[PDB]
Amino acid sequence: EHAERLPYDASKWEFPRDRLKLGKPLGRQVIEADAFGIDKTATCRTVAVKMLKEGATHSEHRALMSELKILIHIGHHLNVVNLLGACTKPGGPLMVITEFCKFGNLSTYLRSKRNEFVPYKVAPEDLYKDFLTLEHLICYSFQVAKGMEFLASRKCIHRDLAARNILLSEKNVVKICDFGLARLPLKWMAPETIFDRVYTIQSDVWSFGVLLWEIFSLGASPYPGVKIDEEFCRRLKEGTRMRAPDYTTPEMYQTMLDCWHGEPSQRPTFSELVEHLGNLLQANAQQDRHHH
Ligand SMILES: COc1cc(Nc2ncnc(-c3cccnc3Nc3ccccc3)n2)cc(OC)c1OC
Repeated sequence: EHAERLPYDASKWEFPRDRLKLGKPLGRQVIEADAFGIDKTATCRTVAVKMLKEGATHSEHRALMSELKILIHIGHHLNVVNLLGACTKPGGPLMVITEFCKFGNLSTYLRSKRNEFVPYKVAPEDLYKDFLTLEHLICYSFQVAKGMEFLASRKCIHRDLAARNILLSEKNVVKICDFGLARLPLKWMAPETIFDRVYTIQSDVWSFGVLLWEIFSLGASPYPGVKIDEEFCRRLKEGTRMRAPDYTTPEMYQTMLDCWHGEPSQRPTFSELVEHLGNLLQANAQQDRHHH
């Protein structure tokens, strides 16, 4: 522990405070902001900033610094919300700067497309402008799997993998968020975790399965109308699983069931999920041949 005390390479991460223009809050305290020359992708770009509340306790200060160090340790990957810089030197508050995902969380976004989805578009395709398709959904799944494969390879156990924690950027790029931290979460927890309290990469795979259900239900709430009590936990341990979501393919539902294997060691690995989802994305394209 005590990650906040790890060596910090200022030459690589320190960012000038006045090269940052704070904007409106995104949550709490995360703030949207404009950065000037933080990377070689453009002169100006929007970013997300986690700022240490003023009058914060020493403990809270250590927590935020620890988060920064953990982000640095983990490293970069296209499918995770990446660290861009930090303001740690005297003269102002501690700030951690990350990439900004313009479209918010995936669950909310998918729910907004309930009446704007078709498995495959048909010509004239303009009748389905901006609609989601099976390709989009499988692609989102594929991306998160790749992001988790990377996190798992860095020995990072997410613990709260859910659609609400997947953010959408431009060009349908999705990123996993809240992975370097210090309602009804039980609906995403593996049986061993509910009863034994220990999180592992394998319990993250179980959560990934629920996330897939969320994606192919277009943002629906897991276990529709079910009371999440002891009876639920008991039935889950016994083998009860959700039925297929409305927009799933047969292969995707089986993959959901595979991720929900009662035995942790029998669930697929994220690397296996990456290979499989990639294969399904490729096979789905083979179904859309009007323009071949
Ligand atoms: C549509 O507008 C929204 C945009 C975002 N984007 C975003 N982009 C980057 N990082 C975070 C982010 C959000 C919450 C917590 N952390 C982060 N990123 C972060 C991680 C580590 C260190 C600092 C920031 N969020 C999130 C929203 O809500 C989820 C949201 O709806 C209001």
